[PDB]
Amino acid sequence: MILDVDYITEEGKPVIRLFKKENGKFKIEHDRTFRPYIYALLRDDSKIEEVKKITGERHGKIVRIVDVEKVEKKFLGKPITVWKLYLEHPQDVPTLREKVREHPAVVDIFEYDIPFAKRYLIDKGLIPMEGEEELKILAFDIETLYHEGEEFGKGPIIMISYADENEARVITWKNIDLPYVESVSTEKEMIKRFLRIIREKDPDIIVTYNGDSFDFPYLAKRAEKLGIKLTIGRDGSEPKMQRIGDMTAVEVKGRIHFDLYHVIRTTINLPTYTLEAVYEAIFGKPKEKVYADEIAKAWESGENLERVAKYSMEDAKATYELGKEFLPMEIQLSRLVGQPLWDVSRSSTGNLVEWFLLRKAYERNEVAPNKPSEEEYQRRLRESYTGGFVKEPEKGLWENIVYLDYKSLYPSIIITHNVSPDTLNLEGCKNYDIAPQVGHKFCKDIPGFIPSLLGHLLEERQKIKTKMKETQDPIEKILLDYRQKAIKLLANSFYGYYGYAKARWYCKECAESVTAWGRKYIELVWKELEEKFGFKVLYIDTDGLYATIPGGESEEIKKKALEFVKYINSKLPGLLELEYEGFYKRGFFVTKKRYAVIDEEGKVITRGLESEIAKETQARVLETILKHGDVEEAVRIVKEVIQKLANYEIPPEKLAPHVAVAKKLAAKGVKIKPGMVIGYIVDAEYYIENQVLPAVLRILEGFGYRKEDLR
Ligand SMILES: [Mn+2]
Ligand SMILES: [Mn+2]
Repeated sequence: MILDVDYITEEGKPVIRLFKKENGKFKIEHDRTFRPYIYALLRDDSKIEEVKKITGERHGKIVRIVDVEKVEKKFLGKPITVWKLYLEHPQDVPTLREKVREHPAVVDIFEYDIPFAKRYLIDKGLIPMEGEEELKILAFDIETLYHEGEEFGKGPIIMISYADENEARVITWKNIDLPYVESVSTEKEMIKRFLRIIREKDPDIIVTYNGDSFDFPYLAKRAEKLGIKLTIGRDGSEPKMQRIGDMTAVEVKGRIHFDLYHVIRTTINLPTYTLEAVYEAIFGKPKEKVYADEIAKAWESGENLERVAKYSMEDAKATYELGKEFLPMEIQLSRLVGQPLWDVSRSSTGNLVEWFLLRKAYERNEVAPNKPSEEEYQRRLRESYTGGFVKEPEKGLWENIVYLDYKSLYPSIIITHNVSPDTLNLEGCKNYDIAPQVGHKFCKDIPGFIPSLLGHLLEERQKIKTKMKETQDPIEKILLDYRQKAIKLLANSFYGYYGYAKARWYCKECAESVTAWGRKYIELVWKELEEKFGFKVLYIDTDGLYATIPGGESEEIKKKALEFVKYINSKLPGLLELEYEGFYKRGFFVTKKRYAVIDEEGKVITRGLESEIAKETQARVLETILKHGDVEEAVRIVKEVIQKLANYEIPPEKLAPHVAVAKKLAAKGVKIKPGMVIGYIVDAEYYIENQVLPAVLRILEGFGYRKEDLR
């Protein structure tokens, strides 16, 4: 197996190193028969002897242009010949190139900014995390004392916890009568246990949580000070900070520092991403947090520290557990992409796709277009591309509603009309379809670079969804489940790619035509659904829509629906396809992205809607409409409220303005600052107006009523 790749310089020369993991062995391969490079497009290959002499001048030394044999590739489909001008060090590159696009004989230069080790795995076809070796996973978190003010690292490290598959400890330097804490004389020794531990344990992957930004550099700052090498890599070297997106990461030699944070912050969209926030969302249970309740430590070394311990063993076990979960996704994106996980982990899906293409461009012998200049890229931030539908809803309480899904509408549009910058209004094609409203024309005589790739992603995703339904090893099954969810994440992000400012394969027209092609099928389904099948369409949304037959009998609407889906697929082109998503006993659609519904089994989904006078009231409202089908009873419920408020009869309990009550807490040494737990309590025109009404008032526009009377 592979884990990583980087290069060292052994004097004026670059060397690739491979961290392989191999049958309980761990090691290093250095390869030195590999060299840096770029392409030059040329005026007349004849110059070749003129455009080699190009000198540089780096480090107080002379860069030059080593060996330069001629090659034949393809660009956007078109065969085209060019000059592979090789080099010596990948740093000879940033110093050579400008001299070259600035030479009269050269038209363009290409692939001039690919990091070396990345260029290495792609050109040699190597894929990281490939095997099926048992990686050793270890997670850890640390706990501090946020001093009176803010330096970062004046607060000692109160605790150091860690976790894995056998246990989860906490290492600390105070006394705590717990079976899973380990006490050690000082904070110097705490750090040492930790080091000795990663030594006995020796993990291949170390999992943290915002350890990039916190756990790791806190540790460092707090040792460049206490006289202790953070001997954490496998070559017995310390964690090292590395540049990435503008923010700043930590690679750890021989092991893989995988920082949960950057990874979660993607799949499931989330209000906040506190560990607790995250830990809940994915397996339910709950946690505990908002601190500086470290009083247990500070003078006032009162117990309760027993509490705090519990919490560290927690920060970890949680961290470990999400890691085990969110990790296979990333192992897989790394695998599809052909790059390394400390890397893969830290890049937008936008980017994973780009490496997905640099790699599929080498494999099929196609020069990669260059990234955008600052200017071409300045434009792009120019907006408004164009995304499909959202038309307004047939208002009203409806019942026996049916929801119809498009099986991956965009990956499907792209594949079917061969939408691609490289098929785009290409000259003299003989076969071609035309983008609905904007006339862009995508040729059809030849697959299209992204279309064939996408088609192949979708085709391998079916071989996995299919093999699963067949498998009894539950190990193979979850693993396959992983392969698929990744291909899926990836296949689904090409749309946005086309729209990406920095995509090398930018093509806003490819993006407009999909969106637009998107509108035409929706409609069509919408027509057909209403005309040929007598349904009233209730509300369309970018991939699908809700429908029914007013007053219609319910296990008929289902069956007419079922029926209509097989009617339509036969009318839809290539691989466009609708599917039957769900049946909801009732629902109503206020407007654009506000609406609600409940299924045959009492569950309520609502997006766009949702104090405790409102909370309790907006919900009684909801029950009545959904569960008991009644609009009156609920106004009948806003009323018996707008009136217990102007009558004044409701527990002083459902109310829990800012700033304002660090107005009495000022006695308790309660030196509150914008980061201290506070679940604090706080008109008539209020409660009824700034409060109750707006929260029951959106739902209701939906039936026309209005604040007045309501009052
Ligand atoms: Mn790496
Ligand atoms: Mn923590």
